[PDB]
Amino acid sequence: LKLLDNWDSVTSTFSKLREQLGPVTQEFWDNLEKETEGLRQEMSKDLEEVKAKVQPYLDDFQKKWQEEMELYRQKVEPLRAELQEGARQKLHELQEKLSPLGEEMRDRARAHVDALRTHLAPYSDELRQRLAARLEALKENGGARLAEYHAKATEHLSTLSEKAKPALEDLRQGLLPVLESFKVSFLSALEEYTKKLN
Amino acid sequence: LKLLDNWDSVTSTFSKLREQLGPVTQEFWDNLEKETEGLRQEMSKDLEEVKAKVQPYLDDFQKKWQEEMELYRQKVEPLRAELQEGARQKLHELQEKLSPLGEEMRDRARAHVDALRTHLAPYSDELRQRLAARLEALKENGGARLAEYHAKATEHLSTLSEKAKPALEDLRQGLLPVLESFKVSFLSALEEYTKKLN
Ligand SMILES: CCCCCCCC/C=C\CCCCCCCC(=O)OC[C@H](COP(=O)(O)OCC[N+](C)(C)C)OC(=O)CCCCCCC/C=C\CCCCCCCC
Ligand SMILES: CCCCCCCC/C=C\CCCCCCCC(=O)OC[C@H](COP(=O)(O)OCC[N+](C)(C)C)OC(=O)CCCCCCC/C=C\CCCCCCCC
Ligand SMILES: CCCCCCCC/C=C\CCCCCCCC(=O)OC[C@H](COP(=O)(O)OCC[N+](C)(C)C)OC(=O)CCCCCCC/C=C\CCCCCCCC
Ligand SMILES: CCCCCCCC/C=C\CCCCCCCC(=O)OC[C@H](COP(=O)(O)OCC[N+](C)(C)C)OC(=O)CCCCCCC/C=C\CCCCCCCC
Ligand SMILES: CCCCCCCC/C=C\CCCCCCCC(=O)OC[C@H](COP(=O)(O)OCC[N+](C)(C)C)OC(=O)CCCCCCC/C=C\CCCCCCCC
Ligand SMILES: CCCCCCCC/C=C\CCCCCCCC(=O)OC[C@H](COP(=O)(O)OCC[N+](C)(C)C)OC(=O)CCCCCCC/C=C\CCCCCCCC
Ligand SMILES: CCCCCCCC/C=C\CCCCCCCC(=O)OC[C@H](COP(=O)(O)OCC[N+](C)(C)C)OC(=O)CCCCCCC/C=C\CCCCCCCC
Ligand SMILES: CCCCCCCC/C=C\CCCCCCCC(=O)OC[C@H](COP(=O)(O)OCC[N+](C)(C)C)OC(=O)CCCCCCC/C=C\CCCCCCCC
Ligand SMILES: CCCCCCCC/C=C\CCCCCCCC(=O)OC[C@H](COP(=O)(O)OCC[N+](C)(C)C)OC(=O)CCCCCCC/C=C\CCCCCCCC
Ligand SMILES: CCCCCCCC/C=C\CCCCCCCC(=O)OC[C@H](COP(=O)(O)OC[C@H](N)C(=O)O)OC(=O)CCCCCCC/C=C\CCCCCCCC
Ligand SMILES: CCCCCCCC/C=C\CCCCCCCC(=O)OC[C@H](COP(=O)(O)OC[C@H](N)C(=O)O)OC(=O)CCCCCCC/C=C\CCCCCCCC
Repeated sequence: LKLLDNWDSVTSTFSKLREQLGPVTQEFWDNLEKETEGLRQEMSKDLEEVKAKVQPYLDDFQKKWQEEMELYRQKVEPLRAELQEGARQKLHELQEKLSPLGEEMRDRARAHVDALRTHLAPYSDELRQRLAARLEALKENGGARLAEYHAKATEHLSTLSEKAKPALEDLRQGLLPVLESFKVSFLSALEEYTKKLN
Repeated sequence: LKLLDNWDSVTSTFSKLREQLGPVTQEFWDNLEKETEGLRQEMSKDLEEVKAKVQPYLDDFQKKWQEEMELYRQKVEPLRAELQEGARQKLHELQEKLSPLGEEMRDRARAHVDALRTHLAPYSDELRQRLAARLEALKENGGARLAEYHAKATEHLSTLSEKAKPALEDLRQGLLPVLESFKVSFLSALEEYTKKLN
């Protein structure tokens, strides 16, 4: 009944709060209408003064922008022309290097790679010998390792049998009384929770 | 009470592990003997070849580095002067723009700033007129609201205390027997818990 009892107190509070909400909304709206009224009168200024002023305000910037664009247009031509001349010369000068020095670089790269290719020829072959040498060792040693690993695995399993059979059996035999004790304790606990919490 | 039994079986499994460790380490060391020597057989011809691999490779690389470095002096060096001259030209080009157009842009800024002096400044003063009215409304409406908030505070405090008295009274009234009831359940719970967790 505690929940329903306190529920009444909440409901009565809500009732009186709702009774207050009326005057509150009335006063709030009444005052809001005043604030909005001031803003309504302000509208004939904040929006109207700026509407009349928006003409010369935008006009000033607009005309200046026109001049700025005109000035930019009168300069964009010679500027682009100079940049064009500069680019032409600078790029032509660059091409004067990208061609001969470029080809020379390619020719040098030929010898660079050719020497590398020539060096890598016996290198790769000797690397094959290295691989074969390592492979032989790793194969012979690997075969021994596999055999050893197998023996180890066998013995590991042999000793694991002691855990799979004796240890497991012994543990299971010890778990049985544990489960029995657990079941009792669980039953007791279940009853406790049902007696005091239900 | 079967902790000793459980530990006993675990001790035996540890003993079996020790029984393994003996031969296992012995053969593992014999394995390592093959692995170390095997790796040494691979590493001997490896390191001995490294001398006859890194040296000639470094030689070829040094020659390549020397060639590349020479090419830098036959490319990067002259191009540095060309790029520097090109930069000097571009700088001149830029200076012949940053100066005249700079003064132009600076004058444009003056035109905009002076405009703002007749745009923002006066508008700010006109804004003061609006702010005066806005703040006036906020002061008037706020003053009325302040009184309303005060009255609402009393109307809220009266209702709060109106509920507080019977609420606290009933709460304490119900808390008394509820606490006693809780004591009974708490006691009976703990008393039985001690019997279960004995
Ligand atoms: C149907 C539904 C029913 C629901 C239940 C209804 C019944 C509820 C039952 C009781 C209600 C009252 C509970 C108790 C209120 C205690 C108020 C209080 O005054 O208690 C103060 C004490 C700390 O005393 P002191 O400082 O003087 O100690 C030191 C003093 N000297 C310095 C001498 C060192 O503290 C405490 O008792 C409380 C423990 C410490 C609190 C530390 C401050 C925690 C603040 C916020 C926690 C926010 C958690 C959630 C965050 C969400 C984030 C998203
Ligand atoms: C439909 C249902 C809607 C919801 C209904 C909710 C009903 C809630 C009913 C009851 C409130 C329950 C929660 C009460 C929480 C505590 C309130 C309080 O009583 O905390 C007072 C403390 C006094 O501190 P002390 O130093 O004396 O002791 C310090 C002691 N120690 C060590 C342990 C910190 O305050 C402090 O500790 C430090 C902070 C003090 C701040 C004071 C600020 C005063 C000015 C402006 C704040 C206005 C906030 C208005 C919030 C809305 C109100 C309607
Ligand atoms: C010192 C203390 C003294 C006493 C103070 C008392 C203050 C009382 C004030 C308000 C009482 C509120 C009572 C609410 C009762 C429960 C209403 C309700 O139905 O709870 C459940 C609903 C629906 O579930 P949910 O959405 O919560 O969860 C959705 C979870 N999902 C995401 C799964 C689906 O909740 C909803 O519908 C969403 C509800 C959102 C409510 C927002 C806050 C409304 C309060 C005021 C509105 C503004 C008033 C002023 C306006 C000024 C304008 C200029
Ligand atoms: C709080 C801290 C961050 C503040 C960030 C903002 C700071 C600046 C102040 C305000 C900026 C507000 C920006 C967001 C505006 C609302 C955007 C929106 O998404 O709103 C959605 C809602 C709900 O509908 P929806 O989501 O589907 O919106 C699209 C469909 N739709 C037509 C029917 C609304 O929209 C609605 O509820 C109804 C919307 C009706 C809008 C009427 C606009 C009339 C235009 C001018 C009126 C006269 C102005 C005179 C000068 C006044 C100067 C102060
Ligand atoms: C200490 C070792 C046990 C000692 C007692 C038992 C000894 C038993 C006999 C010999 C011991 C052998 C130990 C090594 C066994 C390696 C087995 C193995 O095959 O290895 C490789 C596998 C690889 O994956 P896969 O088998 O799926 O094959 C691939 C499957 N395909 C195709 C999806 C992706 O490994 C895996 O699988 C996942 C392996 C995850 C192992 C987690 C071990 C966590 C143990 C301790 C953590 C904390 C260490 C630090 C403690 C500090 C205390 C102060
Ligand atoms: C001392 C100790 C012992 C020795 C240790 C070192 C041993 C080294 C032995 C071998 C290392 C081999 C490394 C490379 C392996 C992959 C070889 C390969 O199969 O490569 C194929 C590419 C195919 O190109 P593609 O024109 O047919 O495809 C054109 C595709 N589409 C249509 C976009 C443009 O061959 C190409 O790209 C080449 C043409 C493109 C070149 C791009 C720039 C390369 C930068 C510098 C030159 C480096 C030269 C030396 C090798 C550097 C390898 C990073
Ligand atoms: C023996 C050792 C000799 C070393 C010689 C070094 C200097 C070599 C000079 C010239 C010849 C070698 C040039 C090597 C670099 C360019 C290689 C190249 O031809 O690449 C071509 C690719 C083409 O891509 P795509 O757009 O056609 O396809 C995009 C879409 N997809 C992925 C799927 C294809 O990429 C591109 O063309 C974009 C290339 C952008 C420029 C890259 C320049 C890289 C060169 C040096 C950078 C070094 C940085 C060092 C930082 C650490 C310093 C301590
Ligand atoms: C690709 C190959 C290109 C080769 C040619 C490259 C040419 C350009 C290379 C370098 C030019 C300088 C780059 C910046 C170096 C900053 C160094 C530094 O350590 O500077 C610290 C100052 C500390 O100032 P403070 O107030 O503590 O002390 C009072 C002022 N003090 C420092 C000088 C006593 O830092 C400050 O002053 C912060 C304010 C700095 C204002 C600088 C205004 C310069 C004039 C116009 C602005 C231009 C902006 C361009 C933006 C990028 C456009 C693409
Ligand atoms: C409908 C409701 C109407 C108004 C009801 C007012 C009474 C409310 C009644 C009970 C409590 C309401 C809820 C109060 C919540 C308090 C939370 C709090 O915990 O507050 C204290 C903590 C202290 O933090 P601290 O000491 O570690 O740091 C201090 C940093 N430092 C020095 C800037 C001082 O504040 C902080 O944590 C950081 C934030 C501190 C904010 C302080 C704001 C002070 C502003 C005005 C004070 C007005 C006092 C008179 C009010 C009369 C109302 C009628
Ligand atoms: C960590 C990664 C950094 C990446 C940087 C990328 C941009 C590099 C920019 C320009 C090119 C490099 C320009 C390097 C200019 C170096 C100028 C210079 O004096 O550097 C001095 C440092 C000294 O290091 P220390 O550790 O000895 O001392 C540090 C000192 N105490 C401190 O307070 O830090 O050593 C160094 O900084 C580097 C020493 C290099 C030695 C070999 C120099 C060899 C010279 C040329 C190389 C030719 C290669 C040709 C072949 C190319 C491939 C084909
Ligand atoms: C009347 C009860 C009726 C039944 C009730 C059943 C439900 C009970 C549920 C809750 C009630 C208890 C609620 C207890 C709440 C405890 C809250 C608490 O104290 O938090 C702090 C403690 C602090 O421990 P400590 O001081 O050791 O650690 C300090 C820390 N190292 C440091 O640097 O300062 O944290 C710890 O102690 C954690 C480690 C503890 C180690 C020792 C743990 C010791 C545990 C048992 C002791 C041995 C029992 C042997 C068997 C007895 C029965 C046969």
